[PDB]
Amino acid sequence: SGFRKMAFPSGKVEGCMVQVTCGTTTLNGLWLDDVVYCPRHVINYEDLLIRKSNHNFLVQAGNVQLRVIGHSMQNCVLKLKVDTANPKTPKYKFVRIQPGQTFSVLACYNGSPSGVYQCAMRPNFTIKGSFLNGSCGSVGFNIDYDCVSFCYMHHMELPTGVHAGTDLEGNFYGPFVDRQTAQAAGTDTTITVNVLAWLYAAVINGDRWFLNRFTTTLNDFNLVAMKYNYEPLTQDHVDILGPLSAQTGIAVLDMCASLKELLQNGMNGRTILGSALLEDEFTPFDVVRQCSGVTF
Amino acid sequence: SGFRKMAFPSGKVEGCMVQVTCGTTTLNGLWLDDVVYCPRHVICTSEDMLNPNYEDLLIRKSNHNFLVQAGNVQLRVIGHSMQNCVLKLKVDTANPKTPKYKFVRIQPGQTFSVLACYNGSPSGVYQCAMRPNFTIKGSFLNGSCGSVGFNIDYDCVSFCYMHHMELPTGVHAGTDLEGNFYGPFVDRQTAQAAGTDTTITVNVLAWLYAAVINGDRWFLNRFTTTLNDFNLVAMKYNYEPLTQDHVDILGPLSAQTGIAVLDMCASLKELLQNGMNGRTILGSALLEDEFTPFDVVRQCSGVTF
Ligand SMILES: CNC(=O)CN1Cc2ccc(Cl)cc2[C@H](C(=O)Nc2cncc3cc(F)ccc23)C1
Ligand SMILES: CNC(=O)CN1Cc2ccc(Cl)cc2[C@H](C(=O)Nc2cncc3cc(F)ccc23)C1
Ligand SMILES: [Cl-]
Repeated sequence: SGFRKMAFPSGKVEGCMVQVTCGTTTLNGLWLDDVVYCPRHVINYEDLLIRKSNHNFLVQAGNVQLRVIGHSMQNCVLKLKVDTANPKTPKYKFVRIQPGQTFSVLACYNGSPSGVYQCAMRPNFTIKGSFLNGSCGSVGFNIDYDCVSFCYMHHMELPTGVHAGTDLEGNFYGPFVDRQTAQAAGTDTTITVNVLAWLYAAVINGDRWFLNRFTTTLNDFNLVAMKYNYEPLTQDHVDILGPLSAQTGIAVLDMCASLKELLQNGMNGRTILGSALLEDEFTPFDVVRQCSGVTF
Repeated sequence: SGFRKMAFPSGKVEGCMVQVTCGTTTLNGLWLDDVVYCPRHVICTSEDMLNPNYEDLLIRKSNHNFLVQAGNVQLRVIGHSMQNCVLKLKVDTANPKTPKYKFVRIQPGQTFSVLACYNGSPSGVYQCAMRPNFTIKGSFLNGSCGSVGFNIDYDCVSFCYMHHMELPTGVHAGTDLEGNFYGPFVDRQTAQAAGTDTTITVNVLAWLYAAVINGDRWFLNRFTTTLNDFNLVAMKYNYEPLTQDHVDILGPLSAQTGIAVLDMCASLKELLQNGMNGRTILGSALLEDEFTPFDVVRQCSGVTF
């Protein structure tokens, strides 16, 4: 029993974190094999990079200085070829995630991991992280059995306090750019498929006060979702919620009619899984995993 | 900016997790140097749990009855002893991944990270607090027994909790790494129930200071309170009494934000009276009590917004 915001064990990622210094700027890098990946803003980026030599980049792994033997840029990521392969390199992939998907973040400062938390890629492509100055280069990941799927690298904080970054190939999530200019997060929406998954988790944990005898249609429900700034629910989302629907005996449109009543009436002084708000940062897969015991 | 429930990086603890099997029971163990620490109820059957005599069950065991597995390698048990509710298995190999560590017993209100494990394999990490009623609101399934709670301030891991059981309300009970339970609980299947829980007042105040640091002041008021009057009101909402120790501990946060502890106590009094009125504090519609004053100083910036 119990339902917590759970991150993946971070150990496989801790062994890849390094400190990258270029002049006055110091941030984090990801050391995989003989390459260190870090935000290119550590340095017209091609014109600024052409003036740099390998020895201008100081890379530190624990108390050992790594020697940079080459450098190149791939989109908004700087790739530093080093003289030593990381012996702690895990099995890995670089994956680009979609809004609504969740991941773990290992927040780092000076190449030293300080904390781990779970978060989701918002529909507006920002993340509500917890980062201070020096956190740039911190990474987001998921674990699939023994393989680490790197999906995010931290680059910046927007004026509202939310965060923006890229996949490990340097492509930003969202209409953001890596430079000081007027940038703002778009109007955010609630991840509907995730709220439904969390209502199923509550039912599994013995919280059923919100269940009712009613059902609805995808058309009728999506009109309600549009009214309350909720993301549209698709047939794909309904199909993905299938296993949870069969485990609890509550049809997805049946659970949608419960969410509709929660949206139109509120919680009436009650809580669901210790929360007075409808949680949208647990995917259907996160719920199935936390209520089964999948290990890494 | 931002405020998240943050756990410590778990890597130093992952390298210590092993699987301990005794007959039909399989649970988790903590391998530090040449010793594996695990709940003593691994020697029990389900029948034994009603009124177990652990000394009588353990005397019938030999070293080779305990199967310890570290990854794909079987460790050889060369000795065993019981210390309170913990079984200590002497093994033939020291853990090369043993970090710098201490065993610390924590007080209610203190927070820690939990690395939930099954079959000696870590599945997840989350942050939680020792409730005033000595239980933890964890997320554990069958096979999680032996999972540990820890803090990693600086480079040393301070082990503070080992998971033993789930109470009928869904909350969890366990021990320090010396086998002493937190709470009036026993590793026996008897009528056991968590006492009435209360809110950790010093933690809610710390979290209100974190909101001020991050830029939010809507909840503040022009009033102050005496410490005793604050406690008379807070007790009515099931809040823990706030002591002079708690006020002293909140000193640094009070000086950083310029808001006296008793003035922050007046905002909390008002918040309890009025509710939030459709507003949130650090993305929450409830008053959070699982961030200590130390956690706030650690996570938040030194410059107030
Ligand atoms: C709010 N930041 C600023 O005014 C200065 N910034 C300008 C800037 C511009 C483009 C890019 Cl790609 C990065 C940056 C830098 C930046 O976003 N770094 C930070 C990242 N994450 C949390 C951060 C919390 C902070 F308190 C400060 C700075 C953070 C630095
Ligand atoms: C709820 N418990 C049971 O049905 C059986 N239990 C009885 C019992 C009694 C005393 C002691 Cl010290 C240990 C145990 C065992 C126990 O609590 N282990 C579990 C631990 N944590 C979460 C657990 C979730 C579960 F769903 C099952 C089992 C968990 C086994
Ligand atoms: Cl303590």
